[PDB]
Amino acid sequence: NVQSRGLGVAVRNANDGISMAQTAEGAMKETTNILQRMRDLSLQSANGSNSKAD
Amino acid sequence: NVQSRGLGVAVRNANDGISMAQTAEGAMKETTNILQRMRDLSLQSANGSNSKAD
Repeated sequence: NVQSRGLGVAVRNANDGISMAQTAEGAMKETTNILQRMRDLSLQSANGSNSKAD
Repeated sequence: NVQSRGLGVAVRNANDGISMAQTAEGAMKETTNILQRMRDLSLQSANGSNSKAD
């Protein structure tokens, strides 16, 4: 009975861990997409055609 | 006759001993009922998921 109840809260605890992991993974994509945008536009700026104002 | 009456109060005697045995047992099941509740929520609070306020 102790083990059965302990497992009942154990799956709850791992559900909390899986929820925290995916919520950090949600902010993971927002960061990765922003980083990709900087890299893409850095190549755009690296071209010598545009002037300093651009 | 002495033995017969002595046994008669002896059945009453051991029945009283039985009665206090079950009264203690009645508080026994409730005592372990709280202890199981303590242990289960201690498992719940052992995660890093909850903060200090929880």
